[PDB]
Amino acid sequence: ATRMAPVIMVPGSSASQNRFDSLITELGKETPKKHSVLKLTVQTDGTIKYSGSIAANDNEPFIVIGFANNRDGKANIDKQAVWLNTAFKALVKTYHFNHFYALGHSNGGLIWTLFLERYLKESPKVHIDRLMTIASPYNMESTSTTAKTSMFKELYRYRTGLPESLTVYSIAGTENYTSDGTVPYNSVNYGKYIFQDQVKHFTEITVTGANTAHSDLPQNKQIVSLIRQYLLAETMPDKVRQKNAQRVQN
Ligand code: NA
Ligand code: NA
Repeated sequence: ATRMAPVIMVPGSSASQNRFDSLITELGKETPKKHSVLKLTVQTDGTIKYSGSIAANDNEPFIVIGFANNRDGKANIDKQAVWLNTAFKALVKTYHFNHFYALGHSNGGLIWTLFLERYLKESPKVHIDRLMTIASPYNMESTSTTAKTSMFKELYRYRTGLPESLTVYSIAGTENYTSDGTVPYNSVNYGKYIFQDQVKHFTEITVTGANTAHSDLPQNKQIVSLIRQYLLAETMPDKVRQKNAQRVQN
């Protein structure tokens, strides 16, 4: 197992961009370690623009991968999963890491999922250890508990491609309306049909307000606290750990 293990982060559509950027800034400030930040933007023809960089001795760089076409809907998500694989392959051709962690915000969680089910096997020496998704709409904009969107049909159909040794955290709020931008709780909850019994551990966590596009301070602090505790596996103060533990729903 290599010394570098990057945390690769994939955001959602532009409505949820402010929250994403706020999360990264705050995650950098709250983590005692300096994590270097490299940003890739995949263009609509598949070429890549780069911003920032990885320090040569940083064991845990943050790599943001987003897309010029970051719009909603299955047609776009199917392309973003190909673009993610394009960027991922460019990264494994530059840097030697054989383990990584993934953060997917909003549609980013669906993009990551589809990539993991279908495309990660193309870099067979590189393994994912942990995935956290934040308010990812596994059943798109549906408020149904029984109807399956085309999006969810594709994620469920390929769920057996997921890596069996993966640990997955899915953060959801309790908001069950669509007014923009927000995803319904009933759609985020379809995550468990994809993950349970396909991966080593699946953990649902509630953060109130996490389903809304427009963030606020108190919700971002909780989210950064969880990313640190569960995605980064950082040792946390005892009362913080215990309180985050009580946010787990299963
Ligand atoms: Na830091
Ligand atoms: Na394409």
